[PDB]
Amino acid sequence: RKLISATDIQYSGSLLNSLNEQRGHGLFCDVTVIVEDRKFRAHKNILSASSTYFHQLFSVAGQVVELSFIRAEIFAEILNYIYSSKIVRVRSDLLDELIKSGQLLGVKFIAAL
Repeated sequence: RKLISATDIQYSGSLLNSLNEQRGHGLFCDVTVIVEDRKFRAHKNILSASSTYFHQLFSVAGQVVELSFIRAEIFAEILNYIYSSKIVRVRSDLLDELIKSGQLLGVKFIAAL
């Protein structure tokens, strides 16, 4: 007779922090993204969910992907967003580059800054 519903407002945040902690260790990371002279380990499921570019890319098999036209430190910030919902203390002189990286990768919130 009785139907029960409940919503955990803390969940999606805790989950993202845990996913970011994993990423720091490379745990469960199933792709490496090479950007200039840097390699970033990440999770395909998260990248696919959050980037229209990666969503397209990860329909093809492959464990290493290479990005052109984005500087490593800018990609580092895009990934920090993907793994947190936030951009934190970005120099204003980098913002145009960050926006452009969001545009290229199809990360809507970043492209809209």
